[PDB]
Amino acid sequence: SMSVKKPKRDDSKDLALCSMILTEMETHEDAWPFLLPVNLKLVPGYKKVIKKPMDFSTIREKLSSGQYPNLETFALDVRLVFDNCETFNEDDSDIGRAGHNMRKYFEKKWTDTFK
Repeated sequence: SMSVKKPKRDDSKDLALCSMILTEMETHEDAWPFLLPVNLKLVPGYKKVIKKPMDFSTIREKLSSGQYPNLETFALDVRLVFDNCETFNEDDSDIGRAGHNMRKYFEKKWTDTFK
């Protein structure tokens, strides 16, 4: 409340640390379905069904240009990538599997880096 603050968590390395995590996601061999925006002209259904498209290259641009106010908003966009993937792809497809693998990979790095 007013003039009553919890002790100040050092957040000065968050930008760099999210960038490293994103680099490791970019270079994973199962990143391929997630590197670029889904082509909304060429993939029937995508535009209407997926209310908020997200991908690594878009996250990378937002990060680099100061569009994440804090590390939670960054984690929300990463998770959105995988939530979208699950909405549109069967679990038993190459892309469905890729999404489950990448989410697991991301969550571990997140905990190890910040929790």
